[PDB]
Amino acid sequence: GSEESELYHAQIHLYKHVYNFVSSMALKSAMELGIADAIHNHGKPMTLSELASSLKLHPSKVNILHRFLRLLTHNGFFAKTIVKGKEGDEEEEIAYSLTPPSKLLISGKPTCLSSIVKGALHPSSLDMWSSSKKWFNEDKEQTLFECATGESFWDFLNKDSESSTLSMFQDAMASDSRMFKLVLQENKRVFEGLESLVDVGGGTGGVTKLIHEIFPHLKCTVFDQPQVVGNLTGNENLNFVGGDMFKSIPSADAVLLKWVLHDWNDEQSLKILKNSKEAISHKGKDGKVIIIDISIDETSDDRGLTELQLDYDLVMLTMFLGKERTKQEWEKLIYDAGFSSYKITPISGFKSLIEVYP
Amino acid sequence: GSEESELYHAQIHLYKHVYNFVSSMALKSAMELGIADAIHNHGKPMTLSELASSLKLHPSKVNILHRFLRLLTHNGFFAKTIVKGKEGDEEEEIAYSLTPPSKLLISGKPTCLSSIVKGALHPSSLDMWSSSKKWFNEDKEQTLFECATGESFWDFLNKDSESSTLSMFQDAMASDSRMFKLVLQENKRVFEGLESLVDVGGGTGGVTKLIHEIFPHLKCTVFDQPQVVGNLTGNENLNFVGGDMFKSIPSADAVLLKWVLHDWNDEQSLKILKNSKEAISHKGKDGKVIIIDISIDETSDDRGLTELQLDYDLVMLTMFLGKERTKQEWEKLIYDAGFSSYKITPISGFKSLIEVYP
Ligand SMILES: Nc1ncnc2c1ncn2[C@@H]1O[C@H](CSCC[C@H](N)C(=O)O)[C@@H](O)[C@H]1O
Ligand SMILES: Nc1ncnc2c1ncn2[C@@H]1O[C@H](CSCC[C@H](N)C(=O)O)[C@@H](O)[C@H]1O
Ligand SMILES: O=C1c2ccc(O)cc2O[C@H](O)[C@H]1c1ccc(O)cc1
Ligand SMILES: O=C1c2ccc(O)cc2O[C@H](O)[C@H]1c1ccc(O)cc1
Repeated sequence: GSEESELYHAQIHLYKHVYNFVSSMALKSAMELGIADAIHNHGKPMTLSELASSLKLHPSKVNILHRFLRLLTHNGFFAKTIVKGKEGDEEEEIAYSLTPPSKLLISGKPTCLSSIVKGALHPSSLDMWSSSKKWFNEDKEQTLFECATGESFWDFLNKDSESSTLSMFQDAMASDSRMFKLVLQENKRVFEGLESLVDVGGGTGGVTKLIHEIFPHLKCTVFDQPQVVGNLTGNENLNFVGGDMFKSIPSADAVLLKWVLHDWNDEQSLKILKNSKEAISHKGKDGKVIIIDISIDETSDDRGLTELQLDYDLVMLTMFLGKERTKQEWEKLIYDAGFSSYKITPISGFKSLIEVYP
Repeated sequence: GSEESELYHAQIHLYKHVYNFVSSMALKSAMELGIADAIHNHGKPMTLSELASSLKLHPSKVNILHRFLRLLTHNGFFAKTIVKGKEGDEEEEIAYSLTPPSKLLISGKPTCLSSIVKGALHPSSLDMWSSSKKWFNEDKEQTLFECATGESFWDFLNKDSESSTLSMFQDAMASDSRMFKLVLQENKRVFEGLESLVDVGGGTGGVTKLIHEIFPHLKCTVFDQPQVVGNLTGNENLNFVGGDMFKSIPSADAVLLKWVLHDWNDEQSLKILKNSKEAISHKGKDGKVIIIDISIDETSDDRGLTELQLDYDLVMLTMFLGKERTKQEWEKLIYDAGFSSYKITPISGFKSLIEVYP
């Protein structure tokens, strides 16, 4: 009946999702335009003309800059303000100021995420979607990227004709790992009362080095495969140890599992977690395991956060056929391991730091 | 100080925008997968397996279907439910049901928008974004599509090697104009008390035909250029008249300006509006002008709607260098024309029907 009526808010819901990609493209444009850097360097609200002047735009592109700015401002990446104006011409003009979100676009700052936005929205990241239909209906098990190009993402980046793309990718990854320092500074409480720590899968020690920049007195042990640690000797508080995390992990007050469980199924992840609990048993109820990975909480009140996490989960699937765990999956893993409780702390926009206790 | 601290919710805001495109790709996948049609045809909640069965997916793609479904469900395009299960195997399974938004994906229904979602998210609509940086920094005034391909969007669609793309585009346009019928049925109040109506730029009469399907007694006059109307004769309530809307418009109780002012600057739009007021003067304070176009209300409480409108405005700019007016621009136009008041009614998700009064 009147149900057939009301072209509902169903139509508006449908359309908002159809055109959501635009918000991503507008943001991408803001970083490639270097708007944040221009405003930051001006050290004061910038006018449309001043900004157009700083970007050395052709007069015909000014109105395009304006359109992108209006949308970005509405989306909270810039704040509009009012300024007077020099000379006897003109009258009253609007100026633009950065906001916390856009300040993350200021290059040369430990907080700059420009490289990640550039790569996550590079043609090599997005063009494959045109092969989505063919991807669902084929008999071949492969990533969406492989279905669209015929080669894995990694092989693509390592082609001579993709030299710059690979460097773009490694810039983003290096920038991402760098953000871990911010995580440490922002959650000192987590490592504060520790005397020792073992960085599992710590490789050559890059992560423990950041850890030391914040906690120079913490005794850290970089645990990894015999071939990775090999020679590497340390200092008073730096230690390198080789072994197999599936058999055992060096004892310490805390065990760090940074982006480790991510690459393992439940069976393998449980064994690591169990060896982790055993590596801290000596410390009793004072020991702890620190997991740094993504946790998708569907029952979360922040629908937007969960959506972003799920979005990112869909990228992992299409690009690598990878996966991220939900809060539940984590809980099942944590308790199956024998731990008593746990606490999740949101970090880096949508990642999670999990404190697990015996 | 501690301001430097807090990697704020700035990071989460930044990332939510980076990955917004995923929601658009997931929706696109839902339509190409024909999920809505499969559920609709089943006439009852469908299980993951049943749905995988209906789509004839290779067993390895089932888990991919599941991942897309989880995200789409979170985004409100499907609703999760619980069903029992036949035979002695199994236990308890989740089923999926459509929601108002996904029902707009059921093909063969006057409400189907599948074709629009397909085109708006086709490679020909999205791939050009890789040329955005070059587009801002060049000296040539052209659309982003022209900058990326070297040819206008229209010329592209009319190439022999793009035969199917053009038909895809015309399917969406035909589907869009068809939705106008829903607008009429949903806003009878607007045309109810009218005796006569003049459809300006009505072409060969396609719009007046839909109008008659709902108001068979309304005397309609299809006004357009002499060459367009030409021969065309009508009936008792159908009338064809040729002329120049910039010089004058046939008198009637109401003047319909459906997607007309959109293609004209303020100077030309004002003249049309003035001729429109004169075409209804005879009816006095009872006459009205009906404008069907987009109106972007920045001060609107529905931030999401404005964003969508701005998003769509950015597509018009990149694809055609076109533009949409804001509520203010409309008000300035309406009053400069001499009208007393106006009312805006939201239609088709993000469009607007404007009632203007003398
Ligand atoms: N059996 C095993 N025991 C210990 N480390 C192992 C292992 N098998 C693989 N690895 C290690 O797994 C590591 C994954 S890299 C994980 C990321 C890292 N913690 C960071 O912060 O960047 C590699 O360094 C690899 O050498
Ligand atoms: N001076 C003029 N007077 C009347 N119509 C004109 C005109 N110049 C152009 N047009 C008409 O402008 C129309 C734009 S098409 C507008 C869309 C139409 N009302 C719909 O509902 O689809 C064309 O049909 C064209 O013939
Ligand atoms: O940061 C990311 C990213 C950065 C640059 C690039 O060119 C592609 C990308 O893909 C994703 O968008 C994302 C990513 C995250 C983790 C990972 O291991 C791989 C990619
Ligand atoms: O519906 C639209 C659309 C449909 C199919 C297609 O292949 C491209 C498109 O571009 C936009 O996404 C949108 C549009 C709207 C009005 C218009 O005049 C042109 C395009």
